Amino acid sequence: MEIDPKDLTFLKELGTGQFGVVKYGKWRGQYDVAIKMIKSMSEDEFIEEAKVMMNLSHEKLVQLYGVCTIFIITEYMANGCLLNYLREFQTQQLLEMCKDVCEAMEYLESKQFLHRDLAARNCLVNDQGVVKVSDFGLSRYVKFPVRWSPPEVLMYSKFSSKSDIWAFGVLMWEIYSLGKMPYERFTNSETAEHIAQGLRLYRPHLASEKVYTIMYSCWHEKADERPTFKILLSNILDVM
Amino acid sequence: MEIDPKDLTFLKELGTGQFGVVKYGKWRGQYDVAIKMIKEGSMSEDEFIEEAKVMMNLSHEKLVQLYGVCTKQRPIFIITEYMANGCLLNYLREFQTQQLLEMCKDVCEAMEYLESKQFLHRDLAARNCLVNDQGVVKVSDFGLSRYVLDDEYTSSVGSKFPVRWSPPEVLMYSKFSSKSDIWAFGVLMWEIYSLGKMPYERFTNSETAEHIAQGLRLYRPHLASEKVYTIMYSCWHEKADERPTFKILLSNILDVMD
Ligand SMILES: CC(C)(O)c1ccc2c(c1)[nH]c1c(C(N)=O)ccc(-c3cccc(-n4cnc5ccccc5c4=O)c3F)c12
Ligand SMILES: CC(C)(O)c1ccc2c(c1)[nH]c1c(C(N)=O)ccc(-c3cccc(-n4cnc5ccccc5c4=O)c3F)c12
Repeated sequence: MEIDPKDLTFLKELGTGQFGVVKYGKWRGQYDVAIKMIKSMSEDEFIEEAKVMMNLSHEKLVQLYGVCTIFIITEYMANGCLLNYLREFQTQQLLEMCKDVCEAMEYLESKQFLHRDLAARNCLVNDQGVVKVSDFGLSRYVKFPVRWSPPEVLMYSKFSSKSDIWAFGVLMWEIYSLGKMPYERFTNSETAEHIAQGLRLYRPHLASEKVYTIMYSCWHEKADERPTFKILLSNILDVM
Repeated sequence: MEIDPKDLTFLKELGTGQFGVVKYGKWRGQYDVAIKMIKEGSMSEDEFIEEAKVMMNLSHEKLVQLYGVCTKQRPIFIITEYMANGCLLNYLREFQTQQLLEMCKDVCEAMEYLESKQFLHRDLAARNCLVNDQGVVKVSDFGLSRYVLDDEYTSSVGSKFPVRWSPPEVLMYSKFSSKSDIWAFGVLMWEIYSLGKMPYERFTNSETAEHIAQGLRLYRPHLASEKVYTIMYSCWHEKADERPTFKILLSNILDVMD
């Protein structure tokens, strides 16, 4: 659980996010790790949920290795952000990326754990091109995420497994559009108002009819009519 | 430099550019503004934000004024002076020869100012010039192309690169200078005097570079007199050093009007 900082080396800077800088390093002189040096956070509240997060273990989830309490030590993902990877592929590889994320989300759904900010910017890519979900449940300890939010979140702040489903459909669109920003011609407030009245993302060029039916199923105005991640995974597996 | 988005209203869409949708709006409930949304992923934002400090201080009556930026949330916005007659190219296509020379003068005065501040436009063309309610032409989006992430816009061989407004040193070597803006200005004068024809119509982007490499140039528009053509043609010298400066061009334009 607790890692001693004397067992970490702080090498190349990888990038900057909401909580600060993330660096590449070595743990115990041998393992590649990403060290999130938190500047910005309700730390006491995070430290209590970190045990629950340590126990979330799935091959398509970026693994938390430990904490320095502050630093969050995680699995190193050599191809960085999915959004960067998509902007810098065969249709079969794009569906595999959706599958990877869906498997991670079906696991979080099975553990009653909400991501709360699912988007391609929170997905990472390893040296083998496997996509994994990162920063799950971290936003609770902190306008642009309006573009990944269903109407019940925008109007009522009602977060559930069905609000992560909506975000997942937008993520599938981000994958199939090769990293376009969703709702390119609308501001954050306009997105919010226009999706509540029926605006949905268009079908990307690279998405087949069956692929669009799966992402579109995520955007039902009624949360109860949206599928679950078990159903989405099954549908993705049937298409490939 | 920072504008709180609570002080902006985002009204009609004007069009779409390289970075995204441009909207008309109001600032502090009273001032007309253009709000240029920068789609996330389309710009090198950190480098733009540092040059915005320099762009705030570029102030001239024939330059579309930068009023501020909204960078605390994505997508970021660039707030500028509102130009009610929109694009010069649209204005030309929808005039006495004296008014055409006055439009060249307006642009030349803005460019003489950017030249005096060592600031390169990098994408001068009638599509980047705007027209206000009084018919005054102003230069917009100066220095913004340096922050575009799409290589199709940025490389001299790219499909969206402005080859038709570029001198040979830009096309061959990516050498931008005050003299590459001078070349673009001559093409802009031709766009004005031809009433908004696309330069080198019936030439693809790569056939245009070859035409330039053979020492060929845009023909004289029939609305252009001999003296007007000598001014635009002076901008297209194969040698950058032999091209005039904007002070000289302005002086020549002022002499032709007299
Ligand atoms: C070596 C490489 C490929 O340059 C790279 C780059 C970043 C990272 C990287 C490798 N590996 C990780 C890991 C990890 N666990 O290994 C965790 C977080 C980050 C990371 C940290 C901050 C910001 C982003 N970030 C966020 N949004 C973006 C939207 C568009 C384009 C890039 C980014 C973009 O790098 C990050 F990805 C990175
Ligand atoms: C109300 C009116 C006259 O319809 C109008 C229209 C556009 C604009 C406008 C007013 N005012 C501005 C301002 C500003 N600062 O006020 C800045 C940018 C744009 C603008 C934004 C995107 C694309 C173009 N654009 C680009 N190239 C063209 C080639 C041919 C014909 C039209 C266009 C053509 O509108 C734009 F002009 C506009």
